Amino acid sequence: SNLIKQLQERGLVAQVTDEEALAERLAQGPIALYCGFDPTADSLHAGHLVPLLCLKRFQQAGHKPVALVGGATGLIGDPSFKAAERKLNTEETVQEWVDKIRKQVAPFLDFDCGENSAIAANNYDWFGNMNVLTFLRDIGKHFSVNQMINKEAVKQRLNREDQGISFTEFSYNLLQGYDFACLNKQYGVVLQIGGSDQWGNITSGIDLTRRLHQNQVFGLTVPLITKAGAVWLDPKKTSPYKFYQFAINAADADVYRWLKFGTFMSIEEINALEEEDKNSGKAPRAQYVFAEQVTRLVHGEEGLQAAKRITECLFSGSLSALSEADFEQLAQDGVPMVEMEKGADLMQALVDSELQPSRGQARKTIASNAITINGEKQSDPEYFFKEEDRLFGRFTLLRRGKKNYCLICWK
Ligand SMILES: N[C@@H](Cc1ccc(O)cc1)C(=O)O
Repeated sequence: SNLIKQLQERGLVAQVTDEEALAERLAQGPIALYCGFDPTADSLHAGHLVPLLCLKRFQQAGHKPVALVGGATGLIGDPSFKAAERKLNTEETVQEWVDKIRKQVAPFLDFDCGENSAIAANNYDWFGNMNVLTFLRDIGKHFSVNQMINKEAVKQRLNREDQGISFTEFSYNLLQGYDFACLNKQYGVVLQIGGSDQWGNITSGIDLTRRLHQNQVFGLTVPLITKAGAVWLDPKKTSPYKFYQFAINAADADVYRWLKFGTFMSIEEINALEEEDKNSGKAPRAQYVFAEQVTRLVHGEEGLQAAKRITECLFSGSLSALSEADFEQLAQDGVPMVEMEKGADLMQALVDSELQPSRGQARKTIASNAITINGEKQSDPEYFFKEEDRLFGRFTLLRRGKKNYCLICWK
């Protein structure tokens, strides 16, 4: 059980500072480590899973994860590797996002396992009331503009005026540096993990911790899954169905690394899967394993089963199993959707959903037996929907041909 050796085996270590010294330190016993997540939206996306779960593997190994939420950094904006200057967000909108993100972080870590039990942190606790002169004096002298401009993230923003960077976003690096120090002092954190794009910010904090506290602390970055639309963790931004679908459609190139980064599946099992797939008459079920594991992680069993149930209905044509909550996911993102007043005929439903272009055309297509209503074929061009077709009084699913869906949301 050399944690760093395993993480490397999983393809999880993008880079790491002073590796041998870190391996020894962990092997000596539990440490505290952190990773921080900024409130730049009301939810995390599938990308953040990598560092997040990585803290869970650290906690499974006896270590103590701190999950920092950027109450303060969210008011500022990480320019790291972004070509465009972010608009600032509202102080009231940011706190909204903070509590939300704190909340969705929490289920992935054990807050009640004794000593290595997890801790939520918010860097607003230290920046929220810090005087500007105090900041400039105690933290800002230890930073050199030269060294700052030369860091890889902000380097491209600085050549010359394709885009610029505000002094605000430039400041950002210092705040993440001080977070590290402040957490080293407060909780004895000695490792920070983060995505590969965060190296610079991590290293400034290592360096600053030397100068402030005379401790040695480590850096470790995990690789990105560049999915920022993004695949949101929030079921209301991205439905478990859609989430499951993203997963089950991971390319072959990616699926094995995503198995590694995104799931607690055994390294043994992940290899066995790969070696099987390559042999097995081109029978690749890794996506399917991938999908089920991560959906279950993120959305629980009930989310998994829903997404599978919704997947199975759109494949089969039979809607018998759908619940109302299942139509809501279809409505939110699962299939195209149209709102309609009750009393419209089929012909019209087909026009208003874009399945047919004219009433006259709809008529001929209905008559060629091309249209199903809730799975059951309907070929009477003059058909009016009846209450039975308004499932849960609200929902009707059209299909044209074998795979063109549109969901009718009745008002
Ligand atoms: N800079 C990180 C978030 C973060 C904020 C504060 C920290 O101390 C650490 C990390 C990001 O934008 O992804």
